[PDB]
Amino acid sequence: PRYLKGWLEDVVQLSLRRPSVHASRQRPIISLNERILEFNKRNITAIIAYYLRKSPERDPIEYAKYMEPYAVGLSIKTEEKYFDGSYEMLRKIASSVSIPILMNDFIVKESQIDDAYNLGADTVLLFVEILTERELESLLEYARGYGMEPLILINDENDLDIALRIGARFITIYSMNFETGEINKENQRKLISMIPSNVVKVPLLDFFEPNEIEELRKLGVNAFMISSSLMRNPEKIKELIEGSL
Repeated sequence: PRYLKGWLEDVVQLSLRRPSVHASRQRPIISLNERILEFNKRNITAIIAYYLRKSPERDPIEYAKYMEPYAVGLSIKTEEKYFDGSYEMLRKIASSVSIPILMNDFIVKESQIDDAYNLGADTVLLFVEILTERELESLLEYARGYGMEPLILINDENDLDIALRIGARFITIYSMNFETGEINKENQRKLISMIPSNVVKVPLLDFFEPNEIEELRKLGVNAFMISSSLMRNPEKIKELIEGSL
């Protein structure tokens, strides 16, 4: 990992000691970025439901089964200490729903990508701010070796410069204060506009005005990863993806 301080250094050093699981994958890779592109072809709004067991609360299996008919995919956060995630939580979800599952964690070694594949996840999140440029490229290639196109978390211009240099094709835009969780919506749109046409772009939204969705659509975002709004009111995803009777 790169030099880090604060809780980011703590999760990263914790993640380096994450033991690998001895599970065997029981279903194929269901590509997340390809399903998003299939949604785009049919102009279906693609929403990744971003799930946390806790945050510094919904049942993980019930939340996943509720989102299955609506979400383009699920983001499951498997970090244990700060987010109450677990690998067994991911395995149960992956074998219970039929939509793509993204393992969201602080991935700092190859065995974590081995775990995601073995547990049934369809892709992983790679986090630019915790990795060196060479590390991120190596983990990107390793994830691709499994058939996974990882989602690259960028938070500022420097992160994007690194992501594009190593050939990222699937990028999520946080623009988040990692100490508070607050998202700068203005800097988020700005980074989105700097991303070339051949990259699948996914802004992260905790809360949002429905007007902000249409504005992001104008910038050419392929999907939306939505966290706290859907945790508080899961039924709000229906308004995003379908009309009413």
